[PDB]
Amino acid sequence: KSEIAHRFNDLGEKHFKGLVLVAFSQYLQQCPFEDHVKLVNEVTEFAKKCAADESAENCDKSLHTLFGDKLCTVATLRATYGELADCCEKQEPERNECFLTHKDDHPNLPKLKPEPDAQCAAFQEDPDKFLGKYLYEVARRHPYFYGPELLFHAEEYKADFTECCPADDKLACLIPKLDALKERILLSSAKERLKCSSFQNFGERAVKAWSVARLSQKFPKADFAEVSKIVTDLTKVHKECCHGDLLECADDRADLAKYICEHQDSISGKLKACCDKPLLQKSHCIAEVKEDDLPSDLPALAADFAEDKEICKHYKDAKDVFLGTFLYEYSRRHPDYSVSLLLRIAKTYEATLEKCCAEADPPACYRTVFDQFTPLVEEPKSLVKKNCDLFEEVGEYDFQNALIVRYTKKAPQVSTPTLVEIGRTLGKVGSRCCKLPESERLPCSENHLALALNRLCVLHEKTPVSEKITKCCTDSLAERRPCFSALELDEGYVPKEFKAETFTFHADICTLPEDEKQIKKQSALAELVKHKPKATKEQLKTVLGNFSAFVAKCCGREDKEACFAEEGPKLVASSQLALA
Ligand SMILES: COc1ccc2cc([C@H](C)C(=O)O)ccc2c1
Ligand SMILES: COc1ccc2cc([C@H](C)C(=O)O)ccc2c1
Repeated sequence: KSEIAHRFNDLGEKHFKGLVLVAFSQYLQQCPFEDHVKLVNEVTEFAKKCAADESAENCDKSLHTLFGDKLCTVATLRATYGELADCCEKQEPERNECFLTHKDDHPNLPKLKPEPDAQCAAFQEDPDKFLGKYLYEVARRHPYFYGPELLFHAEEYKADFTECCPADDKLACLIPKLDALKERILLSSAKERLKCSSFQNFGERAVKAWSVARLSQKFPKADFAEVSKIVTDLTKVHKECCHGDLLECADDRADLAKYICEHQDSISGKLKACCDKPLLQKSHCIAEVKEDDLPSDLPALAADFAEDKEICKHYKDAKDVFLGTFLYEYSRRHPDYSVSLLLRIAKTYEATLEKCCAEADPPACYRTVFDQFTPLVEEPKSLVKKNCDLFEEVGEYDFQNALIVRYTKKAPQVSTPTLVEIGRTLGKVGSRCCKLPESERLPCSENHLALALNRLCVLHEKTPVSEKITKCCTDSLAERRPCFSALELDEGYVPKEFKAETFTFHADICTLPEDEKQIKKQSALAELVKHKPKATKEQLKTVLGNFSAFVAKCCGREDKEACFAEEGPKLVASSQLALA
């Protein structure tokens, strides 16, 4: 009826305003905070005026016409987003499509730094404005963040400041919390970007297959009917969020959380905890829920999926069902596999049937089908064991450095900040996954690599530089990791010209936190590879150890700058000799 009334009634003023603030920040990432808050109140007012009189003018326009109209009222649009004004000429959905495409995955804004005194200050004098700002800062940095999940984090962030602002020593309560939360924002953001990237680049059918694999591992006791239903509904939730439809996305999400809690007995014993919780906790808890124990009545699969003579007839009849069922069954018994491994096994199952059923004796052919999955399984298992050995041997920083070398060799045309960001994210896959019980390491590692590879692809979408990267990013979602693992030193590379200043250090580096010192060195390392692509990881490890030693020394000196100045250029030249 009035779609905007309806959502307002369903969501209530607070959340309504929340999600409307996020939406606007993510669509207009540059606008001062004040204008968004203003645009938000205006829509909220119209919403209220509509809830009271659904028959009133323009109350029956769709949401996107309404928000699209509000965004296009914003002043200096053509100075702030010269590229956006254009979308404003268009109708809907054309208009929305246009804003979407214009979203910025790397607006490269200032780092959100916890200034606890000035933040506790700002919080006390106005809690609503302080939290609203938080949503804006985060939304505009992560224009595809899972809308409703941000309202959830903003609660945590509120609890953070509520506990630490009266607390004794302020920063030491608050700074480990805000760092922890930031880590969760970044992972959360990555998980969602992969979902939306999957919608954009591979379509729903791919998003559903992913979801079937995953939800079956999590809910191995639910039947297939029940899995299909949730996947159907969840896909619709994320489709909407990814399309910028946040109010509908949230409303649909609450519906699904309620469905799931009505049925937790047919779904999972692990939901109990989640279901006893308030709305936003509940959804978050369901979203992040752990895998239930395997039922003791899992069916052998030989019979229907390898022995049956009718398989061909069954498969031809309705492929997507028979295959979905296969995927449901294989995944439910394999929480020890990664989602992409499962999706790879499903394409091989499928590929094997396409093949065998075309042959004169399909049953003699498809009978060994499960034995084709073996190589699929051991390849990633050994790749994880290998990288976990290396990691436990050399620790995060060196593991990252090995990854930054590996990736700069694979894609030397990518900018150093990106190679560094990625190599660093990749290395944190080790820290996270390698310490886990052994059978969890494969799924952790690959599911996490998916997130980081997709981040590389996303950046690469805005700034394309390498064809090998394009190919891996666009070929097959399921083959993405194996496609990247397979790249080697790009042989067509032309060593970047040497530029002394790049590798020249100064005293300023001395008062950066460790975290930031590393990035400085790690950038130099990428630069070392670009200029000398053929040097082995071992030569680079040694040369960088020298650079590290030189920095420690000079920063420790009475005269830091004469140290850097006298020692640097010598180390700069001799180090090229070691990279021959
Ligand atoms: C309902 O059966 C399916 C449907 C689509 C799929 C897609 C993929 C990967 C993600 C792809 O690259 O398209 C894998 C397995 C699938 C099984
Ligand atoms: C368990 O820890 C890891 C961490 C990073 C990894 C990166 C890669 C990439 C895809 C590569 O190109 O080799 C593979 C495996 C990995 C396992």
